Amino acid sequence: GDQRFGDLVFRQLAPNVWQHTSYLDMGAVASNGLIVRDGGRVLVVDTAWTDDQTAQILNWIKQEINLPVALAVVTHAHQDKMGGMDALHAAGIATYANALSNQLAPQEGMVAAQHSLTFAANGWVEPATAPNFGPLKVFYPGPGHTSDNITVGIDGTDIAFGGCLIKDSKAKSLGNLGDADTEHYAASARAFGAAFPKASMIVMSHSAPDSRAAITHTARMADKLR
Ligand SMILES: [Au+]
Ligand SMILES: [Au+]
Ligand SMILES: [Au+]
Repeated sequence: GDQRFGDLVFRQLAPNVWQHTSYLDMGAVASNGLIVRDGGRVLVVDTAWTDDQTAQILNWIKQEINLPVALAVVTHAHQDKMGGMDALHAAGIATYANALSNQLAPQEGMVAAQHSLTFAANGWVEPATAPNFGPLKVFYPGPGHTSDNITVGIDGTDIAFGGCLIKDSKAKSLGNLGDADTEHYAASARAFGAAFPKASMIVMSHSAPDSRAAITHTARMADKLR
């Protein structure tokens, strides 16, 4: 079910949803994002690690979907999620991130997105800051992998994207905690689960999609950090 296109891998998850995967030698580390077809347009969640890889995402979209990319949202200011911002801006694609991601971007070595999302006290995106997001339902679960990490449900499907906050249920660790909030991580993981309570396919940055057990297993590992 995987399609190789250049050095990237694309996998269809639902009629209008694909997972994009790019690799960086750190051996090679995979990072996943999403592509969503919404009527006559395409929406992207996360860049690839690099500008060149992100340009290949746009090329794959042109070939396999052939609809314009209306916007991209990136889920925190680290290289695996935001390293390819320049390719999006070069193509004239409107980009969105948590306001905090944009504020942190220079210190993290990332190019800021063009637009900033803000959030209610319950974590839901303020809709005026998510214009024409279509099926993308953005939720800020609280600090976890980073203080700025956001998550995205795909309305009309069984899919929710946890980004780097959620690890699969076979994970032995919580990955890179160098920028993490170890106090609040567990509650943030549980908040993601409660925000998308009917999602059955959990997509994440560094594992293949998993069931909801990924959320609970992650939260229970994060319980041990306190
Ligand atoms: Au990260
Ligand atoms: Au950092
Ligand atoms: Au990551």
